Amino acid sequence: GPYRRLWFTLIAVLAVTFALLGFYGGEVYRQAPPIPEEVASADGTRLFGRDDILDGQTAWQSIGGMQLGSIWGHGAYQAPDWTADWLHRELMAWLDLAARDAHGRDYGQLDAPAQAALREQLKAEYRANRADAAGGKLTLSPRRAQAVAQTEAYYDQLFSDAPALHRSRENYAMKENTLPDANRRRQMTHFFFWTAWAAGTEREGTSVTYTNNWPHEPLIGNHPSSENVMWSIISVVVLLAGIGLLIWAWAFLRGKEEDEPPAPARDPLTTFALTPSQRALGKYLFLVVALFGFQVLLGGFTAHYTVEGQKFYGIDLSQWFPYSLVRTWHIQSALFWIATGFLAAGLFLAPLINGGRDPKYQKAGVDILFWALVLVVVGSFAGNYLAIAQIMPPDLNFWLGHQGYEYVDLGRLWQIGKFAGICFWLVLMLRGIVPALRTPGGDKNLLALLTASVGAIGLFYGAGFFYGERTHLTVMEYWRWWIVHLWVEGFFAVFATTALAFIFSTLGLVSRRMATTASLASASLFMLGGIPGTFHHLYFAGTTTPVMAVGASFSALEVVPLIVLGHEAWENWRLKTRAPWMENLKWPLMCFVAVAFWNMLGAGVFGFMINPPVSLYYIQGLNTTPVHAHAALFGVYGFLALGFTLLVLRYIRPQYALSPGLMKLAFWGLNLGLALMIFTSLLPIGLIQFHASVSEGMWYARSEAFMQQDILKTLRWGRTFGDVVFLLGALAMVVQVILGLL
Ligand code: HEM
Ligand code: HEM
Ligand SMILES: [Ca+2]
Repeated sequence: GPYRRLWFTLIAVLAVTFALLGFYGGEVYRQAPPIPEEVASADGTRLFGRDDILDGQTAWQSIGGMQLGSIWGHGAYQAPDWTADWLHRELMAWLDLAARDAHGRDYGQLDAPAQAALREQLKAEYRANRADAAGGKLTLSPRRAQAVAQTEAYYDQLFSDAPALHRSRENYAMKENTLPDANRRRQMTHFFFWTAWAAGTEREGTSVTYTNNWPHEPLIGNHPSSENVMWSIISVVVLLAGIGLLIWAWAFLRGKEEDEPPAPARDPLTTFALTPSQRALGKYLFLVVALFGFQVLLGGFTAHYTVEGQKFYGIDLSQWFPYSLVRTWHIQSALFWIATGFLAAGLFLAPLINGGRDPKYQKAGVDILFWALVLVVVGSFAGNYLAIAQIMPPDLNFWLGHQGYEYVDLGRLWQIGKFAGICFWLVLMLRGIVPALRTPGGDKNLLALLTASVGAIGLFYGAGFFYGERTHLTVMEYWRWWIVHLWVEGFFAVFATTALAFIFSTLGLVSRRMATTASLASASLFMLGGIPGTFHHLYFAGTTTPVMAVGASFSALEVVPLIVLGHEAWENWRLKTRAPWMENLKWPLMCFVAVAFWNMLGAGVFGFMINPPVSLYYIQGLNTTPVHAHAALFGVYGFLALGFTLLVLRYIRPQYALSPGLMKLAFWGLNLGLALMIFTSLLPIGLIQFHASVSEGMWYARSEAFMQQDILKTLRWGRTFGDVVFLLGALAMVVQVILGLL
């Protein structure tokens, strides 16, 4: 900063947060539920081992991973989640094989005090089944061994083209094989047994399991405990005492000197000239909206994989395009186009903060970065296509294929290329910011914090390394939930708040210090408080008690920093028409209105409805997390990047008219279509399934016996009537930007 002090203080935030990453990966490591060495059966024969568990984990990553269904509730929703259908089916196989050698009959054919005496023998056996003090053994009973090997045949038939199971495979939306080799089936069933055994086993000393008795399961007695509701109400106190103290600290710092700055009659951005490196951004804005159209079309294709079969009113080509591939594409291209629009907006604003001046050979660097981004997208999608089609031996699929985890499934070579592209954009950022801190001035307060936050976003992406493939599941989900604790909570939030502060300072609708306070707030809440909200999702996958104590109180802390609005766009907008050129910026602003609207709809109401764990116990893995994702991601950041897209369209084609009249439809159709496919189809399905999962159980909500009750069948067939409206709105937005590019 003054003597390269502030720029050098960047390493200290990285070091503190990386010590916090190291110390919590250290506790998760070995604080995890253990993979035992070998499955010791009681008769005297051995079973499979950690090599088979690791290779079945790799085979499960090869077939889609969390894009078929889910393990422990995090993932996909149109297939039964492996941890609960296996648990319920293993339980029903055990009751059949326990009624066999005692009565010879079925389960439900017996009376209820007999079912209760077998369930109390079940809780005499399942609440104590461990190793030799993490000694690697099982001591598995032969009755449980015959039950696991009997329910093993079901999943050997679910992926081996069984002709009697077309009533289940496409009804669960898979391709006819999904895994052609037989040892791979034998290892994927061993992996499923381990994940549903680590649920069905109490923790050492305590009476709680390793995943805190994850499904609602009365037949094993999985009722959520006392400290669950205690820490839930503690989290509610933390949420309420966070919002109020932030409003109190905002109100007791809004006491300005009433400066009242006058708005100039022109726009200080358009008064300066245009570099060719600015004029070379039409290709970026084409790639942004091209990937957006690709993403909505793919989304309509997974919509038809949800309602109907794999043939699409003809003959099926889904043998080359399964459900996991189109969901990976929908998920990765969504994150990619949302990130590239903001990356383009940042590289737009970066020379203009520098008085328009540019570094040496800038347009060529912008072009190499552009072709690098298109190359990484196409290679990642080709790797996903080659990996799901089993055109890859199980050795480079982790490196050069679909990795298998939501939002991180890109291959490690393509992840290295994406990290290198983000560092090259970092280079173009420091080449635009440096020249503006080397000048003698007094604006060193906000800009050093902005440098540390941009350095943090990317230099915490060194955490996309430091995990291999052959790792434990929960350690990975600590790291998978570390990614999305910054991939949306970081430079979508913090970058779009500071870019919003730059826009509202240039329009003069902020006091140019509340922007600083907000930026300072949205900076510090994520650089100092960015670690521990991961523990609101890891509490259901391997906590101990001080981990649960930190993760309930210290993970509700991410709710509060969002909205500077309410203090603009109701009074300042009331003071509108001061400047004539605002009629060109009516629509970019409208997006900034809608940004506020789904922030009181996505996270403002449905984010704390689903946050505390006794709420989260019955819903994690149901159709209320996509309710949160769909409303939250396009509802906030899907409008932030198209408002900036629209805004840099009006700043690179100023002579080209923005052609309104259709853009009102493209805006006021997109939001309403998103609200129609969110409030009318997905949320009622989630509440009826939620009522059935608290009534009957978690296994029941994902079964095909329940999802084909012809009410929620017609309600997801009626999902389509808002989706076509959203596609029409997106189509009109796309044609508007293409006609603007001329
Ligand atoms: C309007 C066209 C769209 C369609 C047809 C569509 C389709 C879908 C469907 C069906 C799901 C849930 C799948 C399931 O229940 O298993 C889903 C989830 C999701 N969609 Fe979309 N989508 C669309 C638009 C968008 C947009 C604009 C974004 C953001 C850029 C987006 C990002 C997501 C995300 C992040 C999820 C969460 C998936 C998960 O975590 O399981 N989608 N989409
Ligand atoms: C505004 C920025 C945010 C966005 C864009 C966002 C988006 C998402 C998405 C897409 C998911 C689904 C992850 C998955 O695929 O499994 C998710 C998970 C979740 N979010 Fe957020 N979120 C945000 C902030 C928040 C806030 C502020 C809260 C609560 C205060 C919250 C609570 C949750 C919870 C409890 C889950 C778990 C759902 C699951 O496991 O599927 N999020 N978020
Ligand atoms: Ca998911």
